[PDB]
Amino acid sequence: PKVSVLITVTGVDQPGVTATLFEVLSRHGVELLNVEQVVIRHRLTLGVLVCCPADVADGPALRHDVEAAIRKVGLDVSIERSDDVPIIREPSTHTIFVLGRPITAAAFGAVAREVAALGVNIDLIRGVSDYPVIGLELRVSVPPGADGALRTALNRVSSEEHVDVAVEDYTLERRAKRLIVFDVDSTLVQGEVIEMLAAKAGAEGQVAAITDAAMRGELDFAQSLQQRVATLAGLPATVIDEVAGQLELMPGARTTLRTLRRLGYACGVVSGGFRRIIEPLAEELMLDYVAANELEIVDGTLTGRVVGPIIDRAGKATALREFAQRAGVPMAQTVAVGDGANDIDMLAAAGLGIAFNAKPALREVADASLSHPYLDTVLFLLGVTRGEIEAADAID
Amino acid sequence: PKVSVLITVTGVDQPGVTATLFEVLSRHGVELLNVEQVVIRHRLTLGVLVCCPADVADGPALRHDVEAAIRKVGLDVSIERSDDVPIIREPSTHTIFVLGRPITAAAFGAVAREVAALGVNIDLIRGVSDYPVIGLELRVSVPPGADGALRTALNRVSSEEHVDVAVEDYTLERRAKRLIVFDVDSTLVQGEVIEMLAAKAGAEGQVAAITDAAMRGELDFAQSLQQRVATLAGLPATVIDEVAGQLELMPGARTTLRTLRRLGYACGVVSGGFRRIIEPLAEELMLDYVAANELEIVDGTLTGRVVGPIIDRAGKATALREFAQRAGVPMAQTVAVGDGANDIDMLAAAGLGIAFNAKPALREVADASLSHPYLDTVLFLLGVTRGEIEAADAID
Ligand SMILES: [Mg+2]
Ligand SMILES: [Mg+2]
Repeated sequence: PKVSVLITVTGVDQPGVTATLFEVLSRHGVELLNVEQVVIRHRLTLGVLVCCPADVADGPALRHDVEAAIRKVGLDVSIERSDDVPIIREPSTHTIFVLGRPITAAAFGAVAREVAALGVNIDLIRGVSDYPVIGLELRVSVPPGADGALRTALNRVSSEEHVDVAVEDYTLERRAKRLIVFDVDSTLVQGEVIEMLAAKAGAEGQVAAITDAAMRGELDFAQSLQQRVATLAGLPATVIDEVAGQLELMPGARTTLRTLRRLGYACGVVSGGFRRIIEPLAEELMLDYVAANELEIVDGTLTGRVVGPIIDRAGKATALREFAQRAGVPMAQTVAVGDGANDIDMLAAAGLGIAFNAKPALREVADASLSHPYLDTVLFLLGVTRGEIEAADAID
Repeated sequence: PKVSVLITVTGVDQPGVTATLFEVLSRHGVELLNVEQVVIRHRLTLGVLVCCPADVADGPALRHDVEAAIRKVGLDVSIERSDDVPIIREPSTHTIFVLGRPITAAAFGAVAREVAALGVNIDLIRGVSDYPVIGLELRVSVPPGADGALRTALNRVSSEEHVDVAVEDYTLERRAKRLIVFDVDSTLVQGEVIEMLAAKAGAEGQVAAITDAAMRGELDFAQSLQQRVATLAGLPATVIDEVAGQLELMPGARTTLRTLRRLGYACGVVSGGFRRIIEPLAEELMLDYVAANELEIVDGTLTGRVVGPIIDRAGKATALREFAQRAGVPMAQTVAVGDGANDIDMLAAAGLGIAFNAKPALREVADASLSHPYLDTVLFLLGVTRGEIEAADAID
């Protein structure tokens, strides 16, 4: 080891190639500086960087020994002086997730096009899921200052080509995500509980109308809440237990929460909804934190008011901050998932803010958006694969 | 998309290949099922699995369009019906770390040999460090029930070929490690504080002798502690502050702790040593938990006793369990790092037990061993790379 040599093996993968190459190398005076190997669709690449004595690199003995052993079995091999060559590759700066059902070639092509345009190198591509959505990951190296430009390009691509596209910082700190919060209505839970309550008063129509306006950001949250809850005035509080029982989880929600617990996540919900409905479900799903509003009840009857203070847009963010503090988790390591303008400050406050089948106003400011009715696609954005999830679930 | 096709591109890497391939594919009716791409030492492999109409896969139009575009620029491409082909690869079951200074080809060759013998498939190899030690990772798929056999083979290889070799479960749960404890003397800190104390009494020699015996497991811990501390009887308690100031961290310790905090680890020390020495240093290093013994002091003078109960071998384990409980971390997600037989139950109790420049008795039962005087090599065993550490440190 005075000078360095690079050995590169390619061809149709076969058993024992790796061991054969190094058993051959061991017969010379060779120390390893770096090894890289993968098989993709039965294509092997094995790159080995060694430093051997000056005496050895000058020698066709090493060359012949390697060339003969590799070519004999049917693969190809190259061998060259390195010296100027980098020993270990630098980490990727970002990772890009592409989800779709389907992901067209045109879509992915548009992603690649935008990436290359900004002088972004693609370091790796792999699949992260084949179900319930096709999911692909590109780890990339982005030129400094170009990432803002990159997110913009890819947002345009996402809207035009019908795929979800998320860009995330791939640094150590930023991917040690430890805490997550979900909005409840239309996020963790299907539908709007307040509409289910309003149905019992025969007011479902107007309340659905206002809820939709409020989640689009057209109405101030607090006022929209007071007005909608007013429509409940008179209902017996028994109605809370009924609606609570009719609640169905978002598809994939159980898988999501279960996988997140496996990963050691602190988990919570932040809702402008009602705690008597949310806390039963939260306890059962074994959550770590709840923040919700509260219905005023007099004589076992709903008054049509909520008990202040009212969790509003700023309030959600404040609750995440609070939760993160109780939990000892920096904001950069928090995740928030919501569907409404109700959620904008919570998503913004989060290290990673995820819009889930969301109104435009939320999508507009979210770190990432998800457009299929499967909450587990959240897991793909947290660096988890379908196979990993299924593997862990198989062991029970 | 009625049937599936596999497109595989190989050759010397060039800019815009990825985008070119998909721009070409977009002109046909093609949806993506899976994409995999890497460049190793300028060798590109791009494997793309698509489902195109039955009408299209029968067509030399797609074939010619792809073959022409790829071959024009100098790369090679194959195209074949798949159908029977798996869409996304399953996760690796284990990962193997190889550290050495140097790592000979013979060493690595022996690792590969043992791996292939047990019918273990190598899914990936990469470098994880080039400094202060050469570090390589092999993600592998191990046949069920063969892992015990694998750890044994590789332990033999490790001892015979002069490299550290660790086998770890590569499951979701088992690599979401969230809590770590260090032994202090000869682990986080250089040397044995008790010998530094004994030097002040002119007893360094005998105390060094007993400490060595005790860390090899030849002497019961509690008795070895009482006897050694007895030799301090009479020293003024001022001696505590002096020795404390002479304490030097193990090389790489600051990097280790700093990186672990970036990763959101709960961090602590469990020592049979003395809290008046350890707690000052622990506070400064901003640790989350300390367990230590305590020197008995009368009239500002050491009595030569310790204040019971005495943290012993079982005691260390008990402290880790306690810490894990305060922290809300399951034992499978805990890490312990020690050098002595003093540490055997703590290492055993830990999800990942790491022996650091350790006596044989500790190495014998450890999940993994490390033989170079660099504490940061712990980070490599936790799935961190040198480049990642340097990257995060560069941003300050
Ligand atoms: Mg909502
Ligand atoms: Mg020790």
